[PDB]
Amino acid sequence: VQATREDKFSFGLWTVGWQARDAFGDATRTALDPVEAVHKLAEIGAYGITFHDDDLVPFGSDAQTRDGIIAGFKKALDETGLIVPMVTTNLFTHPVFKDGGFTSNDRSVRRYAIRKVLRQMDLGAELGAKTLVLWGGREGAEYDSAKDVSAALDRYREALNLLAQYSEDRGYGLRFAIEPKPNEPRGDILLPTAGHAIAFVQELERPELFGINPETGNEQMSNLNFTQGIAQALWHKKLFHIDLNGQHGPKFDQDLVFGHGDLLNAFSLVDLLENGPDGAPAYDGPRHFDYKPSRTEDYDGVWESAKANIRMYLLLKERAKAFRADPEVQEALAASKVAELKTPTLNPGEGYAELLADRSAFEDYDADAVGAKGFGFVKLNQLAIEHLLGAR
Amino acid sequence: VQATREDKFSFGLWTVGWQARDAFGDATRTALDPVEAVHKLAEIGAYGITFHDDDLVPFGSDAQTRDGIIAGFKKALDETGLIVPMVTTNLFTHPVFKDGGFTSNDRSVRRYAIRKVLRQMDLGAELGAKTLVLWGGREGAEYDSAKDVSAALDRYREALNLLAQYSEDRGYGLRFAIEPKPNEPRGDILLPTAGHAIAFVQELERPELFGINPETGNEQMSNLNFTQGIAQALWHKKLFHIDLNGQHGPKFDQDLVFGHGDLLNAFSLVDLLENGPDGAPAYDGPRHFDYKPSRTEDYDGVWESAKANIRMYLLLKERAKAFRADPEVQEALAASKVAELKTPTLNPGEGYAELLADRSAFEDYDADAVGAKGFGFVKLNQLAIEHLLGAR
Amino acid sequence: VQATREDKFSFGLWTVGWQARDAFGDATRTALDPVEAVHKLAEIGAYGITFHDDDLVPFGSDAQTRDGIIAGFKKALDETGLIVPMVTTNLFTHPVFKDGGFTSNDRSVRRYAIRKVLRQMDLGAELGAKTLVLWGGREGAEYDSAKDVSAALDRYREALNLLAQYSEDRGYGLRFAIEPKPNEPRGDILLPTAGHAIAFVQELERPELFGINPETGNEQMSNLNFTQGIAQALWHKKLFHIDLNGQHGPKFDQDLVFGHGDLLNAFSLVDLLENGPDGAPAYDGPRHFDYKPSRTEDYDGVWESAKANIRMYLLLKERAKAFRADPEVQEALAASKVAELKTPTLNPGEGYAELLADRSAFEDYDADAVGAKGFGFVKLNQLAIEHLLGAR
Amino acid sequence: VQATREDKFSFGLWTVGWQARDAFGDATRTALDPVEAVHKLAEIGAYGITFHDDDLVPFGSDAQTRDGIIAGFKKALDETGLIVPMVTTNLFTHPVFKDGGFTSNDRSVRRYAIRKVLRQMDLGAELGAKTLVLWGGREGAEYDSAKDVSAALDRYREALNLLAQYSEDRGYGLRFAIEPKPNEPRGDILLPTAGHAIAFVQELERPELFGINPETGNEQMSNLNFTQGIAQALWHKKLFHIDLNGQHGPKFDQDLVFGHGDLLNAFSLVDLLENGPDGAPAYDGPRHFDYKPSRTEDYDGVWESAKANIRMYLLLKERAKAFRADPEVQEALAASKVAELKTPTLNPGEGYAELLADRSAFEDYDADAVGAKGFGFVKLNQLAIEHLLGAR
Repeated sequence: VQATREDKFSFGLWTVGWQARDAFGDATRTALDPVEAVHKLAEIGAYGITFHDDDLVPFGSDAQTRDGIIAGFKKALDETGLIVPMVTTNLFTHPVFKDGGFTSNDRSVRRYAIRKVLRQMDLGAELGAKTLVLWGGREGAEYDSAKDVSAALDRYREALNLLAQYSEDRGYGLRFAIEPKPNEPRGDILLPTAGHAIAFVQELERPELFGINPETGNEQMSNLNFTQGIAQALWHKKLFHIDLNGQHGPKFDQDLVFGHGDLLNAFSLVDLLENGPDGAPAYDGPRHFDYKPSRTEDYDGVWESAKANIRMYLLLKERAKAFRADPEVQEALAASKVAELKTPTLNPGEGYAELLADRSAFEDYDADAVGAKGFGFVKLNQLAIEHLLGAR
Repeated sequence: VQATREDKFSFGLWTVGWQARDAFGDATRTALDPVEAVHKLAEIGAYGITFHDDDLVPFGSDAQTRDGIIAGFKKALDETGLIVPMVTTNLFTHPVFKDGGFTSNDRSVRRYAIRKVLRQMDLGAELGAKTLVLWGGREGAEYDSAKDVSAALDRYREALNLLAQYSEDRGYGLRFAIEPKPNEPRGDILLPTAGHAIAFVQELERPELFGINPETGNEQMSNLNFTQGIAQALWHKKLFHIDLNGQHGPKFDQDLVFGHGDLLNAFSLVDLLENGPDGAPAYDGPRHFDYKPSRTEDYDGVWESAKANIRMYLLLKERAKAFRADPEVQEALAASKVAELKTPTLNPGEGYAELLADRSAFEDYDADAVGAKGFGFVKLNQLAIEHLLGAR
Repeated sequence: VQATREDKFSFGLWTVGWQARDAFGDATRTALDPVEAVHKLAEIGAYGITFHDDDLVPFGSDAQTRDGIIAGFKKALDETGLIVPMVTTNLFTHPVFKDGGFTSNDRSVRRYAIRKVLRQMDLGAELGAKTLVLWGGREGAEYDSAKDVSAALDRYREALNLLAQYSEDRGYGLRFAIEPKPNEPRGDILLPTAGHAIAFVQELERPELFGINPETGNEQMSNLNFTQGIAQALWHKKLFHIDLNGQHGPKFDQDLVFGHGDLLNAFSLVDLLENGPDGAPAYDGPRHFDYKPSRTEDYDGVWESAKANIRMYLLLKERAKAFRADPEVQEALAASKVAELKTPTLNPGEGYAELLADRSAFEDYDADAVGAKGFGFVKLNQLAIEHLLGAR
Repeated sequence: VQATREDKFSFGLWTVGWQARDAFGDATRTALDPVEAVHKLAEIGAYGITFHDDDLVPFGSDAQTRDGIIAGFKKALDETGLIVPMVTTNLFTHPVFKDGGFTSNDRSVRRYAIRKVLRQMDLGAELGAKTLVLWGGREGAEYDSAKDVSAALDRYREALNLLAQYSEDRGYGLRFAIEPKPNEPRGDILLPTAGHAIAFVQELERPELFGINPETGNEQMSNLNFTQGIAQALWHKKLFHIDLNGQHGPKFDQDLVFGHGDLLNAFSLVDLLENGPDGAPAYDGPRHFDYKPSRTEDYDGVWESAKANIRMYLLLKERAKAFRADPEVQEALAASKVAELKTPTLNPGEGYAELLADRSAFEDYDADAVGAKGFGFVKLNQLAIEHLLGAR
């Protein structure tokens, strides 16, 4: 197939730009020029590009240089037609953030982190970004006695309340997406799962401005079901953005191409995002790839890997649709009673009083006869997989 | 040390009563009489007992049978002075619940599940229970296409709203605690972590009546930090109850005695619960042990294991107290700046305008100098362990 | 694609016959009759059936009874043309085995464990079985001080040496396949991975007679690469049998249909076993499915799930073949230097003296230049996945 | 407690010397001078130091520089009395090793990797090192089709056989210790566990010169029982060296201080190594710490953490000793029949025929009566923890 701008494939500058310096070895690739990145991505089908402040403008650049870079960057976007759907801030690389940005034990670091983000909010607003992604990679601890979690949640809230205030007053119209991750680089990161992140956002001052940006690999690092967590996020209406990549369970963060880790879960995820209610997708934001071309690769492997993300999503999309359109699948869904879950448990107007009065729901209920009937889930799963293998 | 009623140690009838039939073998113990369990627990210092409907009254008992069991039960409670602080319903054993209780794809099962629960609420209210724990062990899936999560969450919510209604109408004054679990017995369970359950609870009709009942091993099954998720539950004010046990990371549910799994996390958990703000505990509900005496033990090992739970908690509490009263630990805490997180990041009355104006927060911030200061976290962790080891 | 006797699909009596009684619920299916199972399996294309002693002949059947069952069984075999490639012994269900069979702390259980196996050996011999699978599910511990590992290995060895002695004296011609598992039912099981089992076997008296029976799911419970461990087993020539099934990382043992868990690894595994050395398979034994039909299924679901196992294998085989025959794959394999690994590092007749004299292997070696060339591994991976999805 | 040279505590130069540049941030500490490291370690009680070739001599130093550095290092050891018990080679940092050293698909890289190691073997021999540790960190893959595991194992073997040939011919008398790791930095590493490494070594030409160097966190990254694994290594007599550190289950490689991760396992481990047969340790080599001072620390934090390792080991030893010495433990050990596993299952000269003729081992055996006696394991376990906690 071919990607269109309507597919909304976006990529971070730090993805195809990863030089491949890992925890145990030096970079295997030279630095990628941002203008070139814009051009290359435009060519493979991306509709947008994203970046951390520090990906674009080197940490500690004078005003002149910074200005210079931005203006060149704006031209490339101009020329190519790419947009900046989201921007983010680096609060994890510099040594000053070793104990965190917003929740550093050190108060002067917290104040500096806020300043660094306000500044990226301005650049973001100016480039037309709609979302501010917040990844607290250094928020957490290696040792339990070293971090007061309650105080850290207070300080986290205190910094987000301010960012919302500022954006609303400046009229930027940004939405904020918190990105949860269980560990790496901290032994334990605060807001470890999509769940913890949604519960937190609900405690903010203007909760309607906050949602989450879950990443496939992050939830899998804890062995959780990504598709199911995204279905919960959509139920809550907090799916503000999504980071797509691959991972092979609980181990270091692999950042593989989307669908190169848990293939069965990548299939069910594409199905959930696209075969939404009223035919239409359940999710309309950017399909953003936050992955890394393997360290064994050169620049050709880099563009190859960029294209693989797109091809994986589109091949899966194609099979998810065929799946839903199959009459045999339709028959299996019916036998499994998948849609019966959508009909309320109670008849319209029934409350506990009427339920209590229904002998058929308890006193005369034959739990044994009901318990003997199978749901046909295995057959239903086998049909999904045969669709994924292109065997039907 | 010795447990007092003020310690509020409680046990489920199903813990000391587990006959040890596992997934690969037959029971190794004969059944425990509930009256005998009441007497034995009182004797080791428990203040309360809890139970699933089916633990006390065999599934399908006629009303005469059920009434007799209940009356002998109440007499035992009376005579020993033990109370019933929480009650729960078995929605996982019978074959009828193979696809869940409240979220089974089968509508009639959903209606029966609610009636089973209503009946237990009446019995709980008559025994004086203040909490109803809800463990949706069968709510979930083994295959992604078998379960519509969104419909499932709608059905879950629909059942819970009715229960709150009935309780409030009957004046039962119950609080509801959802217990999260990532998997086992379903491949993937809905509301997998304390975070997911808290975010869900926030969407109910009367959220104030709902909180969570997190279990030590449950979060460890996902390799998450239990103390840190409890800290967040406390921040939201949703810690309605707690299940204490041991686990060795991601593997089947072990249900070891509390402290026999991740000792260091057990230590920091006891510190958090008891050394709360204002001298006083941060949590005041029951300290409930939801564990299982190992399959290798006989009834002597069963009572030894019940006593081990209480001993473990009291020993850790003693060491947590000494930890905080150490002037050396206090000095390490000050050097690591733990308490400085409790100080707002913004000055009183400062807003973004004033922050933007503070050049010390950015323009004149020496990131590099701050970045080089150590936090002394290792040293702090070392003192903590020396206290646990009784080396200090 | 249809199954042939040449495909060698075998199933354990206990897979399709699993009543779905789990750690938290009652059985949802009635007992399956063995003659019936033989007939049904013959029908779906299985070439063979396997069983634990206790799956066929109920624990404690008198000789008359036992004798009667075997005769019926043999007749069913006869009629369908099904063979018994392997037999095993249940050393895990009965309470006497709660601390192990061969390595129980109790000397009398150890003695009984050996007698139980000798007896099963005679029956296997009688039915023509070639392999004796030994799954030490109860060998291990929940607490480190409870089991002397060293002594346990001595006793595991002592027992196996005796079995081989007996087999050899009697002329049975059996091969012994140890089955590794990291945990469940025990907190930790002795010989936890394929590696630990191979290393152990190398220490017995007649090692040539011993190998392993690795199970997909068991390696995945530790997050290990199953394909990669099978490659190493093949390298040692110790792959005596294989148990195929599915799993979703580290959590309780799921026993899904082969390919329903880690699909990508299921693909690379079939490629490994079938696209062997000549053109021929690298593995010639039974393709044994050790799975469980999900608890939500009735007998229709059971037969569906049996068929699904065969279907997944044949579908993956078909795509593995196509992958290797693609000229584009050939090209990608050439660019990745896969085959270059098969060429010895040293030239024929070269030793350390010659290597040390080669200035080009070090002194004049341009590591920087070599380190800049890509291996093109992502692209190769992408072609593999496209073959899997029937996209090529 | 005080460390003595008889304690044999060693530290890698790369441990205390780790500049804290992780996968997400820049170094937070300046470079440590080898000579200074030697003086500091000597001072905290270490008896020896280890290093990777590239830790002491910057990759690419001329012989003049190289020589100068060796000379000074040699002086420092001289003055302090420290020895170099082990040396290793860096076959993972430089980009040339992106696909491995010994198993790179590129033949030239393989030749180069051997030369790099021969050279390090020379320096090791000159400094009196007895063990060459081989950590194949880059041997493995991210994708299944990229690496022929069989070919890889052949090439790993080819390289190792040459190394033993050389050492034996030069009369260096070195022992080779393969260090297993499941993942990080490759998606999956060859020889993922202590078990796989032991099985592989048994296939070399001179197997008696080869053993393993297992690392605490490496086995815990797969959620394996480190103590049980060491016990097996000891049974095989392949425990040639050991790397001690801490980890919190399956997540990135943390490298915490020894005992700061799974504390209960750290305890059973010291008990295993120290309370060997007849009072004497079961292990005689270096007690080597391969850990990292947390990124949040400064040089103060660094020295602290170095001492914490010694401290932890000595506190644990002390409690392990007391545990075993407690007549109450002694009594619980007896009741749990731990030592009964040491008695052969078979009587002296007893074979299959005498066992088959013994009615008490089967025919007349009361499995039900034996199946009901408890092992008293929870109680023994609770006694161990109370010793650890200093409460006994």
